[PDB]
Amino acid sequence: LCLSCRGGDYDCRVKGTCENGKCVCGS
Repeated sequence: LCLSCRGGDYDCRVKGTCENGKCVCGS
């Protein structure tokens, strides 16, 4: 889950990992 970071679509921000201000919804 990404809150204090920028990322793609909401769905991507939910299942994404929040790292270094960036949301990563992948592997």
